[PDB]
Amino acid sequence: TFEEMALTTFMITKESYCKLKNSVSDVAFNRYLSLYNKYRYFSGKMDTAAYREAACSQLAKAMETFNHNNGNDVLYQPPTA
Amino acid sequence: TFEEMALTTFMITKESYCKLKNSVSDVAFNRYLSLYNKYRYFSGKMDTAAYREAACSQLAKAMETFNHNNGNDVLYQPPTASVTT
Repeated sequence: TFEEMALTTFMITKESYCKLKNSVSDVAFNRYLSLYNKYRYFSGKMDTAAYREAACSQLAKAMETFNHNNGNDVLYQPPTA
Repeated sequence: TFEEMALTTFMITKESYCKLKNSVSDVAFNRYLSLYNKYRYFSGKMDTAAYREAACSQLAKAMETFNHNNGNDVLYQPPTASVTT
């Protein structure tokens, strides 16, 4: 699933981007995207439940960039493990 | 392009399906798909514009099947023709 992929390190390619997009509703994707700044600039501790959601944001953001900002592949790594 | 790919033989996979769906507007895709029967049971000779459109409907159909039906990596074969000079 998307939440699960968000926690692993892998390459975002046209193929993997695709499967990830198809695995999450567009509504969920945009909500994750909208939480990016909150986690990119999070002060303090992150309970796992928060880290899971922070990872989804990170992934949604990485996907947005791949798609809306270029034509090239990029390695994805979960937030500060 | 989508039109060009419909005239080639290749495997419809999750990745190829993807590049294909992204290369055509949803509207044009549904249009091609709607013409599948017209060309599938077409009686007679066609000009090149019609042949190209027939190939597109065939590709649109193979993609619909891949996505909505089973979703098993399948080979896409453009339509063959008995050409008359």
